[PDB]
Amino acid sequence: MKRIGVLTSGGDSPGMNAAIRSVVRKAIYHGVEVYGVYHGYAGLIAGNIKKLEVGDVGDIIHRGGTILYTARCPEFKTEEGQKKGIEQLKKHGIQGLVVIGGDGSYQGAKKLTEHGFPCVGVPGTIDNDIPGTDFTIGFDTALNTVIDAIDKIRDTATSHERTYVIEVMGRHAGDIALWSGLAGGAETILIPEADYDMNDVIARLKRGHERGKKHSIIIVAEGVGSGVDFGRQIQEATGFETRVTVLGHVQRGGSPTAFDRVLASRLGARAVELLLEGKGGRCVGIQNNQLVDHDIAEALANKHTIDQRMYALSKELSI
Amino acid sequence: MKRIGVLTSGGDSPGMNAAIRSVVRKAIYHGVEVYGVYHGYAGLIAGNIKKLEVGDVGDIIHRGGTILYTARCPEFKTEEGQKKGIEQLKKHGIQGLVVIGGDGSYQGAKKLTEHGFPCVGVPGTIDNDIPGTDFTIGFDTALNTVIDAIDKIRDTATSHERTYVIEVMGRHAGDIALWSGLAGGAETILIPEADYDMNDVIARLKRGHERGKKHSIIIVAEGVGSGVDFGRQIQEATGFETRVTVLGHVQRGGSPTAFDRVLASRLGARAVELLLEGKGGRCVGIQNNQLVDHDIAEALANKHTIDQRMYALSKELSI
Amino acid sequence: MKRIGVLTSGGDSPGMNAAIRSVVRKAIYHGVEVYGVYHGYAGLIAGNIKKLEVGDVGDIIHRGGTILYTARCPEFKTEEGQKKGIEQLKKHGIQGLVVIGGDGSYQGAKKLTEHGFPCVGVPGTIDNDIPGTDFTIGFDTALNTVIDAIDKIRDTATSHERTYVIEVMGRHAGDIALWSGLAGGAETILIPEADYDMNDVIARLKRGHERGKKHSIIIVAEGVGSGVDFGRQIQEATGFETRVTVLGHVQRGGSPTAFDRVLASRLGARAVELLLEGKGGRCVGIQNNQLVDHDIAEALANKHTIDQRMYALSKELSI
Amino acid sequence: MKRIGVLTSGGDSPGMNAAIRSVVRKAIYHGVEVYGVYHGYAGLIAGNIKKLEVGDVGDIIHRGGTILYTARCPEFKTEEGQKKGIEQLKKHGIQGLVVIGGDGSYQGAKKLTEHGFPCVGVPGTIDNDIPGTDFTIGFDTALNTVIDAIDKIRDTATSHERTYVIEVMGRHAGDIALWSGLAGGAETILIPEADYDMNDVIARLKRGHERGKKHSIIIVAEGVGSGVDFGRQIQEATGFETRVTVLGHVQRGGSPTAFDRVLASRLGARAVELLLEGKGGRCVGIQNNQLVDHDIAEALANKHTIDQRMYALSKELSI
Ligand SMILES: Nc1ncnc2c1ncn2[C@@H]1O[C@H](COP(=O)(O)OP(=O)(O)O)[C@@H](O)[C@H]1O
Ligand SMILES: Nc1ncnc2c1ncn2[C@@H]1O[C@H](COP(=O)(O)OP(=O)(O)O)[C@@H](O)[C@H]1O
Ligand SMILES: Nc1ncnc2c1ncn2[C@@H]1O[C@H](COP(=O)(O)OP(=O)(O)O)[C@@H](O)[C@H]1O
Ligand SMILES: Nc1ncnc2c1ncn2[C@@H]1O[C@H](COP(=O)(O)OP(=O)(O)O)[C@@H](O)[C@H]1O
Ligand SMILES: Nc1ncnc2c1ncn2[C@@H]1O[C@H](COP(=O)(O)OP(=O)(O)O)[C@@H](O)[C@H]1O
Ligand SMILES: Nc1ncnc2c1ncn2[C@@H]1O[C@H](COP(=O)(O)OP(=O)(O)O)[C@@H](O)[C@H]1O
Ligand SMILES: Nc1ncnc2c1ncn2[C@@H]1O[C@H](COP(=O)(O)OP(=O)(O)O)[C@@H](O)[C@H]1O
Ligand SMILES: Nc1ncnc2c1ncn2[C@@H]1O[C@H](COP(=O)(O)OP(=O)(O)O)[C@@H](O)[C@H]1O
Ligand SMILES: O=P(O)(O)OC[C@H]1O[C@](O)(CO)[C@@H](O)[C@@H]1O
Ligand SMILES: O=P(O)(O)OC[C@H]1O[C@](O)(CO)[C@@H](O)[C@@H]1O
Ligand SMILES: O=P(O)(O)OC[C@H]1O[C@](O)(CO)[C@@H](O)[C@@H]1O
Ligand SMILES: O=P(O)(O)OC[C@H]1O[C@](O)(CO)[C@@H](O)[C@@H]1O
Ligand SMILES: [Mg+2]
Ligand SMILES: [Mg+2]
Ligand SMILES: [Mg+2]
Ligand SMILES: [Mg+2]
Ligand SMILES: [Mg+2]
Ligand SMILES: [Mg+2]
Ligand SMILES: [Mg+2]
Ligand SMILES: [Mg+2]
Repeated sequence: MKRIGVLTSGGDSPGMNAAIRSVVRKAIYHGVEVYGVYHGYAGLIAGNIKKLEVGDVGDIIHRGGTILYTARCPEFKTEEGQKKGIEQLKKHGIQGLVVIGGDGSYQGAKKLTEHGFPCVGVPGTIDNDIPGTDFTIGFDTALNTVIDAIDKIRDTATSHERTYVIEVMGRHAGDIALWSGLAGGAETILIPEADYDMNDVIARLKRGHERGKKHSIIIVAEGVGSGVDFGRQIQEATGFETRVTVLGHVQRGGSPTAFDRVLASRLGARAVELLLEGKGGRCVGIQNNQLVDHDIAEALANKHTIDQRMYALSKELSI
Repeated sequence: MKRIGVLTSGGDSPGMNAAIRSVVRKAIYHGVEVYGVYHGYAGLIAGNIKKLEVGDVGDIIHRGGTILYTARCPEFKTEEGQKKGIEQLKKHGIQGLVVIGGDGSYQGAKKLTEHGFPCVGVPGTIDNDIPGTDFTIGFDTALNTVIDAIDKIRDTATSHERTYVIEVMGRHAGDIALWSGLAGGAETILIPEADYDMNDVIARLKRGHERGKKHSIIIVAEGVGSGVDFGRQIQEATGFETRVTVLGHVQRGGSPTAFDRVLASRLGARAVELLLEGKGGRCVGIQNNQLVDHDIAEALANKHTIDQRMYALSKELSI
Repeated sequence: MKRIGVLTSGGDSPGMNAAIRSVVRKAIYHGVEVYGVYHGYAGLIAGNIKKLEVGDVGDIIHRGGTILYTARCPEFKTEEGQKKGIEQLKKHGIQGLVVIGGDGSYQGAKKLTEHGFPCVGVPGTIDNDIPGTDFTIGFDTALNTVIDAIDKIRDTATSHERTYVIEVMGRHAGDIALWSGLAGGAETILIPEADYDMNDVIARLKRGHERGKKHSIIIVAEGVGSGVDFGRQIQEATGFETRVTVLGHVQRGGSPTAFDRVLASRLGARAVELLLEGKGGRCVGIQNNQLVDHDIAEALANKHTIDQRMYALSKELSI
Repeated sequence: MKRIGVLTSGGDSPGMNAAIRSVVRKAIYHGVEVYGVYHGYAGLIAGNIKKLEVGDVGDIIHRGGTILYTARCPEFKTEEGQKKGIEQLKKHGIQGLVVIGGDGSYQGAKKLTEHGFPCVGVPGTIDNDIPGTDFTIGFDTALNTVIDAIDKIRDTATSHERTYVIEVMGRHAGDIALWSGLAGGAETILIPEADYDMNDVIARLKRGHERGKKHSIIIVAEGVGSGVDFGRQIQEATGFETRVTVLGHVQRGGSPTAFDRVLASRLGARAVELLLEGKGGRCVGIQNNQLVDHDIAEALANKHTIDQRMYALSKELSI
């Protein structure tokens, strides 16, 4: 092909720009021209497309968010929608599409190949809940953002000998909470994928307190419930002075981490290598520390799980 | 004197340890011995006092929180309380007291001099709401913590073209929100000390949006009300996709900033110079960029204000 | 006036962009139009001038360096040079000039007023060696960059029980080294403005070692000499395993600190208030915690000094 | 077994403490008791051994360096040395040994099993040059330290349109330089494991300059030669204003990254699981994203390589 497109959809993640940057550079090295779609699917339909030159991606490697923006397009679910967007691609002479984003987003990449547009999905979410990849672009970054918070909370919490319930993102996945909790020396990690017993959780807290622990840190994936309900519950049952912190969206921004920058680079490139080689309908990732690619349709069938053994470890080191 | 005490009271702040460290080193340089009171006023009464050696304060300069801990002692308000604590000092042969903390805390330093115990207050709060000082120990740190958050929020907010209401600490003071808002390129700063008109606030937001601004950042000092109420209000009136972030206690911890480290050092030292020179009942600070000291009783009479001109500036650069 | 110019000269500093941003916003609020000079004096002559619109300064507040670039123009020392540049201003209809930069730079602002061009200097250097100001834009940032280094060096140095000689910037001023050394718990601070005796320096190191200190940290302002010579000297005399680190230019970049962001904002604004009020030939600053302005010619006469008492403190807390 | 030892040898790395912490907690969970050896091999001989209690490892997770210290013991190469140390273990009733460190260090773990002391090596180096593992504890941290530097250098370098030669650690491995260079948008990466042609390197720089690039960033692994020689060489051949930065030991310290914290946790635990299960003479690691363990003797036979394809990528995205 001679012309490809690139867009960002779903929630933004740190590292989207390094991704955009490798697609752009990878394609040009190869003499292919790159077009940017602004506002994701929404601007695909609206024809918000501009050519990206070698230098338009200069000085974005270290930046958070996405320079192409992102938007929610519920009109792309529609036949008409996929038609209108498909028209826009042709009007511009764009033959392939690199889509960096979530699972919601991969679904649209799929619908596009089915109508003849070769697309490759690049996993961009802070959640790490994308099949076909061990790691998603932006997860490392979010992790470091969270332990940055925990580190701070531990200082205040030691000072006043208090218990903190910290609510982290990851709507349906416990990755953030699990790796965070571990890296942060947390005393409890409540994730979606594991059963917890509130009485055992309490027993364990009490026992650590008695054994002379100054603070207590509890990580709750938003996926489980609210930081406020667990705070309430725990304070009632232990009589310990409790506080709740909802990190929120700070999790979503920042200058991506080295890993995130390398990961995004490598995957965004790889995505281009596939469009050129005529592959299409695939999604890229990293598995067992190697670059892999799947069929979107089949990677989507698959389910997201965590290392249950890591969760155990959590429980053993928290003594 | 030959023996002094040092304690931390009120909410902990980044830089308390560098403070503790200068009191300890300053006193020993001078051949005076230093005693630590653990758990603030509460442990004063309980006699939780240990001698601090030159090296006990080694490797704390860069740390957040307070190695002496802090506690709320509502029994120190009481005559008996001040008696019991006064007894504990004598039992240990402690003649002077450096108290690092809030205004609540300065009140107790006052009650102590009145019963004959020379005390000097060291302003330790992230709030910056202590009379006699331009700057309180830990404020610089909190500031940097907050703009760290704003920086991140701006990335996500630009990405999705959204409006963010960010709630910062400072119970009755607008310092955090004001300096933050300014350093952060915020579009609105709602502080306690200034009147705001919600209709004007709205008008100004709308006008920036129209003039092509991608995101919108609103800083609300907890002192004004809730980030959630302003979010609600603003979304209703503009129809802009809004999100709210409550930074909370991350504001309170972390490795203190260079300024905070210098400030704490200089003030903690100065406090010792006063106890030795027999001054007592005073509080230290920095005014017009010089070390000053006041009478606690008179500095407390005084009121905390902000630079209203800085607030204006806020409004002019936000166009 | 209706049209002003703005430029950055000398070595770049973190906070130049927040400066540029307040000049730009301050001027427009006032209905004045702002022109940017690229490449400092050099591009003034070459006529590298572009109009700056309200949004061209959007999203630069948190960034390091200067979006207008900077260059060394030894042709501006020349009559012809100042003529050619003066011509360029007129050709564009620019009546005033905000110059953000060093002392070298202030000299040119001076030469410009003398030929009739109202100019105001904004102190932008990481060195803090500019008369008329307590603090220069970028100094807070450099400070935090350095203690960030020290913090790291302390970890490795404790680990292996070693002595580190750390060379910091500040060509003729000891500010960086002094505040750094203090905030960093350094054992020695060699600055230009103070006499040191290498034998005493040695004695003091030895004595701390014996008293059980694991590491040893020595800060040397480049202004004094080389980190390598002091390393050599010290190792020879103590037999302690020594290492040298030259921080270099990392000191010069980064996302400016809250203070730096506020300071730059306030000063860049103030500079505009002066051009409008017809003042000219002045330089802005912060003194005794208040915005002040001087005559460039007289502020330049003045000399840069440090708080000698802060240096003493250094020596007392280092026991 | 009922009693194990743990020590840190070689150059310290961020994450050693999280390692120490999992060995300590993992062993106690299991009812085994843990002994700490201070000063690595050197203190093994000298009998510098103290029992580690559950709480002695509290509040070290987020810290750099090693709380057990490290030292170079050239007397441990010696039969006598291994005898004396072996004696010390027995004198204390220590049956197993977890050794966290470099390859030099793994060699001693080997010599110890051969004389009957079960030992497991934990890869702790910032270099990433340890066989049996994809990743070594502390590498992620060093990486982030370096791109932190690059980010800063890019600001100053863009400002003045200059070329920077940045020298990074990794004595014989190009990992730091390679991942750094990539994550940092570097224009050249000179590593040991790849051939470079200085004329091509020059050609490529010139070509980027002409194509309008403001700065230029060159990463040189110390393993290749000196930042100063490449600076010299490059400046001579391009006439571009060049600067050199030697990051040095800042690479070695800091609060470990989330990955480093998880990695160290998981590996330090695993090491204990092996001593209990009677395995011995093994080394742990992570391969293809899974915990693996090897025979020290055989993992040492193996050689350290990099992803040559990642190096290519480097070259393609740098256009
Ligand atoms: N064509 C161009 N016009 C203006 N600036 C450019 C151009 N190409 C590159 N730059 C800038 O030069 C610097 C180095 O460029 P480049 O190597 O391509 O960027 P990066 O390392 O971010 O990919 C960056 O600030 C970049 O944005
Ligand atoms: N079945 C679908 N067909 C086409 N596009 C879809 C489909 N599902 C989602 N998308 C597209 O992807 C955009 C991003 O999807 P969304 O679910 O909101 O992302 P996320 O799951 O990451 O939140 C959608 O709004 C829409 O345009
Ligand atoms: N008496 C001591 N025993 C153990 N460690 C000590 C002792 N004195 C100092 N240290 C350690 O040596 C290092 C340097 O000491 P010092 O200069 O006094 O600390 P700081 O710079 O934090 O004030 C730090 O890790 C400190 O904690
Ligand atoms: N009037 C008082 N007399 C004695 N001690 C007091 C008085 N007011 C406050 N304090 C002491 O200082 C502690 C810290 O006071 P507090 O108000 O809670 O701090 P803050 O105002 O910073 O929250 C109190 O709990 C108490 O022991
Ligand atoms: N006219 C414009 N065109 C494009 N982007 C703009 C424009 N004006 C503002 N923006 C962007 O909108 C966001 C908020 O704008 P603004 O408040 O003016 O910036 P800042 O807070 O940095 O001064 C930033 O990303 C800014 O760069
Ligand atoms: N006497 C002078 N007359 C005019 N311009 C001058 C004079 N001295 C310096 N400058 C201008 O300012 C630029 C910045 O000066 P320079 O000394 O290099 O900055 P710094 O002192 O901060 O390094 C100079 O190269 C030159 O154009
Ligand atoms: N026995 C103890 N004595 C004193 N402080 C302790 C003790 N046990 C734990 N702590 C402190 O309590 C806090 C929480 O403890 P812990 O969960 O064991 O630490 P971490 O999360 O670092 O492993 C930390 O500051 C820790 O150092
Ligand atoms: N052949 C060996 N036998 C025993 N111990 C050894 C051997 N080689 C190295 N060591 C031990 O490990 C310590 C750490 O080794 P060293 O090579 O200096 O670490 P690194 O290679 O990581 O620098 C040595 O000083 C020594 O006690
Ligand atoms: O950004 P929104 O629409 O508020 O949604 C928040 C969600 O986005 C994420 O931050 C990123 O996918 C999730 O963890 C979180 O539940
Ligand atoms: O720490 P607590 O008891 O929750 O109180 C929170 C208060 O403490 C501070 O963080 C520090 O004084 C205030 O800004 C805030 O209102
Ligand atoms: O940037 P150059 O030309 O190498 O000069 C380095 C000088 O610039 C500064 O970093 C900033 O003025 C000084 O501390 C240092 O001596
Ligand atoms: O710490 P030393 O003895 O100066 O040795 C420096 C070496 O240690 C490391 O920093 C860590 O192994 C290497 O990259 C570097 O060559
Ligand atoms: Mg969705
Ligand atoms: Mg814990
Ligand atoms: Mg109170
Ligand atoms: Mg703004
Ligand atoms: Mg000069
Ligand atoms: Mg020290
Ligand atoms: Mg060796
Ligand atoms: Mg580049």
